[PDB]
Amino acid sequence: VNSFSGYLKLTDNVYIKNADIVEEAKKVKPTVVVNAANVYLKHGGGVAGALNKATNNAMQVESDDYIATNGPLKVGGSCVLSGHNLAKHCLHVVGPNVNKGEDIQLLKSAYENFNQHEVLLAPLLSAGIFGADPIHSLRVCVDTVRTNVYLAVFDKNLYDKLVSSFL
Ligand SMILES: OC[C@H](O)[C@H]1CCCN1c1ncnc2[nH]ccc12
Ligand SMILES: [Cl-]
Repeated sequence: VNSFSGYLKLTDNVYIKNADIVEEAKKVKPTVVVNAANVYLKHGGGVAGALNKATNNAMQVESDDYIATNGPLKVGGSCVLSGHNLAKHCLHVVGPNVNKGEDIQLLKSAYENFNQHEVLLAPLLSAGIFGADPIHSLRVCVDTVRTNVYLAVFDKNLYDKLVSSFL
């Protein structure tokens, strides 16, 4: 039993809700919140910009030190950093950005990072300003993640389209 509330159950391990991931993290304080990161951990917009803003830019300061030490992530890769005031940890995961011409096949590799964590609050990878089809992202999530994932979806038309179309 966990403290996530109001989610629709899609499968044995995947749950979905129309929600703002920032406000959800602040309420639940999950062990792991997933960020929709880029390889430079430059948290400008989308989920990343919103999470970072909620940390008063502490996420960005920590991220800049991470990059200075380790260099950029790989597309499809991840790193674990602090969750600041939002969660114990933040798993920064890089899905392919179709608006950069990156390979959508890397979306499965990106979701594989979730399997290293028993429970996660997450967005749909490569959706929104990353330019992939969210219905596709949900399908890859369900077919790749085996740990317990609570998916937040900010928009309502999306969310309703994702639910109604789920196979
Ligand atoms: O709503 C659309 C999608 O879900 C993803 C892609 C674009 C933003 N977005 C978010 N999901 C969840 N929480 C969020 N907070 C702020 C943004 C956000
Ligand atoms: Cl985004």
